[PDB]
This record gives sequence, C-alpha cells and structure tokens, in this order.
Amino acid sequence: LKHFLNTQDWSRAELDALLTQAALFKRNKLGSELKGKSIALVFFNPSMRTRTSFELGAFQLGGHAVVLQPGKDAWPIEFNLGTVMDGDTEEHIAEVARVLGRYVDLIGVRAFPKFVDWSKDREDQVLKSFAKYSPVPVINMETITHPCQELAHALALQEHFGTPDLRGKKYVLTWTYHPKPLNTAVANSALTIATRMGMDVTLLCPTPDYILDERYMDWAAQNVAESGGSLQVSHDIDSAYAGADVVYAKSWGALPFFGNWEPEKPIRDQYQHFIVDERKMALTNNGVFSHCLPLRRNVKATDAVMDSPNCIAIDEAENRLHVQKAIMAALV
Amino acid sequence: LKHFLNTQDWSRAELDALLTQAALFKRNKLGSELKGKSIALVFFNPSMRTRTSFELGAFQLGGHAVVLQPGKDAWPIEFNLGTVMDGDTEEHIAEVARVLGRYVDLIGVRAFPKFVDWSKDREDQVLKSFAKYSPVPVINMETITHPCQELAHALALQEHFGTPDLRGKKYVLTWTYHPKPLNTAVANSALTIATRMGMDVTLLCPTPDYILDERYMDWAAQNVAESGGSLQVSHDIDSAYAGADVVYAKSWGALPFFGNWEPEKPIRDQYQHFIVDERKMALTNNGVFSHCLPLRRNVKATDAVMDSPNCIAIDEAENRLHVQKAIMAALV
Amino acid sequence: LKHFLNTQDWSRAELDALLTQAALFKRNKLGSELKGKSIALVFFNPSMRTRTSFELGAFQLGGHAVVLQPGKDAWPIEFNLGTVMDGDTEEHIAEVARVLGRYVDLIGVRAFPKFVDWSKDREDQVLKSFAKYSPVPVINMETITHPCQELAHALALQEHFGTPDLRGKKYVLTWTYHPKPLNTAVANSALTIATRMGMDVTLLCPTPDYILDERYMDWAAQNVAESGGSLQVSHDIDSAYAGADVVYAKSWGALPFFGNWEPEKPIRDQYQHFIVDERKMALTNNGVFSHCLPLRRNVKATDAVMDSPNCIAIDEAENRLHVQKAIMAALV
Repeated sequence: LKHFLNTQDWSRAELDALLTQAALFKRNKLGSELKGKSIALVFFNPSMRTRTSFELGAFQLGGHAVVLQPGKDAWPIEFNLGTVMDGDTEEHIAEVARVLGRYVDLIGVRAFPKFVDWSKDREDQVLKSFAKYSPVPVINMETITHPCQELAHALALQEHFGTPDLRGKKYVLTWTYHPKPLNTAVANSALTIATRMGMDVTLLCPTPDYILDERYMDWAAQNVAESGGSLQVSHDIDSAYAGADVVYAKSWGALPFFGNWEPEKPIRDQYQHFIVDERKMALTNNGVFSHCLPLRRNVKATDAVMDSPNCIAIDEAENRLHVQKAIMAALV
Repeated sequence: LKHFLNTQDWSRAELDALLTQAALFKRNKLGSELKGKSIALVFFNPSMRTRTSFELGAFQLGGHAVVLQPGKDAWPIEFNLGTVMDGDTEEHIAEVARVLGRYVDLIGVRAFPKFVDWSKDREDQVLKSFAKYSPVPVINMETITHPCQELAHALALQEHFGTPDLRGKKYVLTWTYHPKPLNTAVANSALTIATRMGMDVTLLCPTPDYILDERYMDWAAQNVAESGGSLQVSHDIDSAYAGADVVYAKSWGALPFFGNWEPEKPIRDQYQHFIVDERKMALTNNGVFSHCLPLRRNVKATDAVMDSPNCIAIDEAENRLHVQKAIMAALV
Repeated sequence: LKHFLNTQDWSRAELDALLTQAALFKRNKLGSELKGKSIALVFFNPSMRTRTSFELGAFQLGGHAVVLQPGKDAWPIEFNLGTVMDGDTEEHIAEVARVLGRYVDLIGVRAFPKFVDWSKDREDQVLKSFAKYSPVPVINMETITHPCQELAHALALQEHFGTPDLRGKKYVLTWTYHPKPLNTAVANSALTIATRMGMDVTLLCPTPDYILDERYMDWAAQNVAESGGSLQVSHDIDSAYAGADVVYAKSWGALPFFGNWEPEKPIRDQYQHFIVDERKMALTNNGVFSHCLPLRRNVKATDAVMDSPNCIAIDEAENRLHVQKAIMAALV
C-alpha cells in the first residue's frame, strides 16, 4: 500500500507527477477524482491552513472530509504496544485505524512532537502506527516533517522562476527567533525538498547546536549527490544571504536541549537579530522570501518583508490546496 | 468590493432585493448559486443558529462551508498593526485574510466585544480588519451589530402583517433582565432596521444610562427622516407597550458602566420587572413578540409569552437561513 | 411522528426491514435517499465512530450532517420545565428543538448520564425532550441505551452465522473490568437486542448488585417470551462461557452504588479476572467476541482476543454506517 508520509519515500518521477497534477488542478479545480469518497482528517493539534485546504480539496473533487480531534471531540488514542490501558487513553490505534478504514478511503494525520524527549518524538510513532494498521492510504498533515508543505513550497518556487528546473538556485534555509523552542518539522522538510530539487542549499543557524537531526542532514547529503546541488551549514548571516535566490525562515529549538529548554532560552534570546528584515533581503539576488505560516510579525519576519512583493508566502499557502488534491487523487 | 457588514451600508433598494430573494429561496430552497463555491465561517464565540443556518445554506446552494474556531481548532489571531507578536497570538489577520482568500469565495466572521472597554469594542476591529485585508466578500455573523438577524427579523414581520410595507406600525424595542450585562449588538441592530423600515419606534429601557451608543441613535434618527417613521426613548413600561404592534426584547449592559460592571449589577437587578409577560403583552394591539435567541425562560420572557401564538421567534430563527442564502448569493 | 429512540419501540417486522435495508446499503452505498436533506448531530459527549459514521452516511445518501456540541461550540441547553433560567444554561430545549426543526430533516442526539443520580439519569430526559418538542424525527446516538449499536451488532451476528435467524444461539453478555464505573447503556442494549432476536441469553456479572435496571430485565423477559429464547443471570464465569456462540463484553458501575462510587471501587477491583482472554474464549463453542468500542486493551479484553479472527468488533463498527443509513432513510 502506498502512503504519503514523506517525499523522501517517493521517487523524483512520482514527485514530479504530483507537482504537475497540482498545476493542472490549479487550472481546473473542480473534478470527480474523489466522487463519493471520503478522507478522515485526524488532528492531534490545531490547524487553519491544513484543515481548510484538505476539507475544501475533498469537496472540490466530489468527496467529503470528516474532521476529528482526539482528546477533544473524539476519544484519546493509545499507541504503545502490549500495555495495560488503565490510564488516560480510551482505545488503541490498532482499532482506530481499522475502524476508520471501514468508513473512509484516506486518512490524514497531524501530530506534533510532545517536546519531552526527542529520542521518542523522532520515531514518528503516531504517523507510523496509522500507516501500519490502516487498510487505506495515510497522509502526513505534519508530525516531525511536513511533506505537503514541501510540495506547496516547491510548486510556488517553480512558478516564481517560471521553470520546473530549480538547479543552480541559491537556497537559504535560515533559523529565526521565537520566545519559545519550536518543532523542527518544517525545517526538516525544507532541507529535504530544497536538496531533492538540486538547489545550492545553505543551512543558516546561530550555532552548531541548531543543526538539524542527522536523519535529515543525511537525506540532504544523499539528495545533493543525486540532484547535483550542494549542502552547506553556516553561522554567518551576511555570507549566507549574499546572492541568495530563495530565503525560507523557520524557528526551532536546539535538539540537544530537548526536554531541558531552561538553559536553551538564554541562548535563543541572544540571536533575535536572525529576524528576516529588509537589510538582509537586500543582500540577496532579488531573492524571494517565504514561511509556512502561521507567522508572528516583527519576531520571525518584519512587516516590511511580509508586505514585500518578494514574499510568496500567500502563494505557497494557496498551493497547499492544489498539491494536496494531487496527493489524494494519486493515493485513492 | 461589496461586503455585508451592516444593513446601514446598503441602499433600501438593495435591502429590499435581499428580502425578496430570501422569500424566493424560502419557496425553492435548493439551488446552484454557490455550486462549487465555499465560505469560511470564522467563529470567535459560540453559536447554534448562525453556524447551522450558514452551513446548511451553503450546502443547499451547492457550496460548502468550512467552520473555523481561532483559539480552539485554529490559531489565535492578532489584529493590531505594527506590533511585536511575542504574545498569545500566532499569526496576523493580514495573513489570515489573504490566505483564506486563496481558498474560499466568502468569509463570515463572528466576534463579540471583549467587554473590557467599549471605546475599543465599538471600533469593530475584527470585522473591519477582515473586510480590509480580505480579497473576497466578508459577512458579519455578529460583532457589535447583527445584520443577518435584522433581515430575518424584518422578513418575519413582513410575513406576519402580510405586506412588505411596515410603515405606521408601532415598534417597541424593550430592554430585559439578565444576571449579567450583555452585548448591545442585537439591540443596536433592531433599532437600526426598525427605523430603516419606517416604523414608529420606541426604545424602552430602565434609565437614560441604558440608551444605546450615539452611533446607532444617529443611524436611527437618519433612518426615520428618510423612511417616514419616528424614534422615541421611554422609561415607562405601560405607555410603551400600549397599542404596540411589535415588541422585541433584548438585554444589554449600560454602556457607561462598561468595564466596571460591579456598580451596574445592583442597577439591573432592580429592574427585573422588565421581563416580558402576559400582562405587558396584553397592553399591546394584539402585538407580536420576538427575540433573536438564545433566550433564558422566565428571565427575559415568561413561559406563557414564549409559548404564545403571538411569539414569532421560531419563524425569525428560520428566516436566518433564507436571508443568509440571499446575502451569499448576492455577494458571490 | 416516528422516531428511533429504542428498538423496543419498533415491531420485529420494522426492525427486520431496517436490517435488510442496511444489508442493501452495504452492497450499494451511494444513493439519493437523503438528497438535499440534512441531519443535526447533537453531541453532549465525545464520539469517534458515531460522529464519523453518521456524517459519512448523510454524505453518501446525498444529504449533509451538521455537527453541534452544546457547551462547546453551541450554547448550553436547559431541559427542566417551568424553571427560572438564571444559571449556566442559555436556552431551553423547547426552543432548540423547534429551531433545529426549521433547519434540518432529522435530529440525532447523544447524551450520557450525569452519574450523580440514576433515578434521574434513567428518565432519559434529554432524548425524551428532543422527541417531545422536535417536529422532525429524533435518533438516539446513545444515552442510557444505544439502539444504533444494537442493530450494527445484530447485523454483524447474522453475517457471521450466515443467517438472519439467530434463535438457539448461546449468547453471553459479560461484565468486564474498568478502573471506573461506566454507563450501562450498551449492556442495556445488548440484553435488549439479543433477547429480541430469540437467543439463549446469559447475563454474566460479578454479583447480584451488577444486574441491570429492572426496566431492561423486564424488556428482556418480554422479548424471550415472544422470541422463543431464554434469559438467565449468572455469576460463574466458566459455566457461562461454556458452549457459548457469542460473547459480548461491557463494563458498567453497579446501579445501587450510583452517585456513591467510593465503596463500589474496591468491589470492581476484586473482579479484574472478568477480563476476556484466550482461556475463557477457549471454553466457547468456537464463539465470536465483540465490543462496541472504544476498548481499553489488556483491561476489558486481551491483545490476543482482540487480534483473534473470532473478534468481529471491526465488522460491528463498520455496520454502524449501514444500519444508520437504513434508519435515516426510514425516518425521512
């Protein structure tokens, strides 16, 4: 059974086909690819873009999305195997996945890490358990990676430069400030897709402690070797933005300080100058800026940058609708 | 771009057309006016009638409504301009409105005042910000006015008297009791529409402190001059209900005591006799009674009055469905 | 007006017709029985299977379900008659049922007992009030009985044995452990339907204190007399499972300890051995096991039993979709 857990599991030809179908749906949005079919959108965390785009995408293709929130309107779910369920969880994922599988044709799942222990969060237990027990395709709506965001981002870039071939473009994935440590998911995904697309990628971050998990650094290395791009880690702002064609910002807590954010607070607070502003963007080769959203203004990026004509964040957000319809169409 | 923020922004001919389309939809409820289209229903507060009627209205016209709850299932939104977003809000309305605008064809918004400072609540910041940044029409689902309720109310009255011309009818907008101070929204709207319709309006309230905001008292004065009706403020129950054709009840906290409700409590508590009962309704010219709902029985109105054949509250509630379909159809 | 509050209110011919239409829908799931129609699914408690199956069922028949949660996204509702509503409730069921009745064609309602006083919970006030004031058919989505579960369960059994006639089969409704006292609803329903189907029913429970409310014991006695089956209460595990054809497990708090669960805790805790495991199921006549779900693994039933090919819980869950479509189709 084929799922959409990560773009890394898909071949370049399959991803290219997805992006092309997405472009096609953008030209003709109403279709019958999901006529009479349904998708269960399981959210373990809040969402505005993902819930809205998936719900509308199902509707536009003749299907129907059922939105579920375990712990809120639905029952809390247990994922550990061979355990005595006398705690807070009411039912096991083994039953939940099988039951949903008797109702819907697709299952989307959003589950952010707990932020207590990265060693446990990095296993991607929720998503993997759904994929393991579900008899129908499972779609990652964001866990420790955000593959739907990757494709919306990729499409937006191809549309901006007017070509599907992004090789040679200078891509800067820069860390940004936030009063708290966040999920590395979007950063993991940006690094993954930018390298898979063969761009010259530079991972700009405050210190070596902010380098992404080895898993993704390795995916990136393997992607560069196959795509013809390049990977580089940098801690110098100016040399990074210089001649950049694309700048993608995202904040995340240093992995080594996972679970023990107390001492990491004073560390992030001394790098508030990583905020994307006009000065930095002026160093780029008339580069484009984007963010997965939601974005805190004057913290992650300045009002000027957000309101700049070079900001394609709204276009990237729109593309979430189109690429997700291509994904559901391909899996059903 | 045309929005539906207040009936006051619309000409009498445009409002008449809306009411007529509403009557038409009431006769033939299924249509294709919104086929393949969608509306984002953004709720910052609870709702039963508004959410249900809008969701069903979109469905009956071939469209689809996406229900969003910021702070609950969606991310909290910031509305202030040029501010450092390092607080509770995750994203700015500038981005939210633009993003939604890439997904849906219409946006409905419900946001009650905070009740901390009327000077700030009366600016109608949430609704105005959506209308300012949204590339698609915005619909008021209740903020400091409730225009959809106005039209449902107006239609119900025209149906009751069997004519679209309500001039000459004696209309009484009376304040009612409630253990707490409420939003003046529905009262502001009732005063607005009753005068726009040219009726002889009397604003019955305990003391001069319960007179509505000047903005609406002025809209009313201007409406009377154009419609041929009349406006009057009264603090005497009996003289008010006398010969009334319509009685609309609604409770609200005295504006001058906004933010400082402590001393206003003992003031409202000594006017519990404003409750609409059989004795008062018996003084009317076989008048009709209604309320926007939800209504607390034996507090705002008695069981007898609510169960009376002269109570058209259920009809007014139904009409919310029909007038909203006319509104969405007109804006799309 | 015909409602679906309990199978006991329906004749055997009407129930048989429902089960047959359910089997028909299982073969051809898309239809137009609810084209342009809608159902309001009112949930006063969480739900995964019921919300999903009803929402999808409405969709597959061309209709639309509106999901409402009083106290959450909708306003809290008052059910007591002739009372001063100055408390937590905002509106009365008399108005809520009438209003919904002007919007939708069917109303489903889920409301679990409060667990404070069985004498009050057993009156089934919420469901009865909806049926009393609603101008459209009302459907029980689980209160003190779970009739939709009964039919899904019954269909699954007929499919398993390959015949609609279940007379003669040995049916064991066994109590199971849980760190807390639960609703007797599913147990009440299992006893009701198993006897209505004419099976040889044995109510297995720890002590006489765990015998179900007289209302259902009497329904069962009357059912046996009409169906040709039999009813028996047992406190001996081994003699119960012996030669059983079906074993349905469910946990519930002893009625006599309702409201005062403190002393009932040490009582349930000494019967943890009622958990359905391989040893017990091995005593059956190659019997089938099921549970309404959600189910806590290694508490109510063991991993082995749940993963056994004799467990038809997933099939029973699926059937909720089919029998509910038959119910809505019959009532509309």
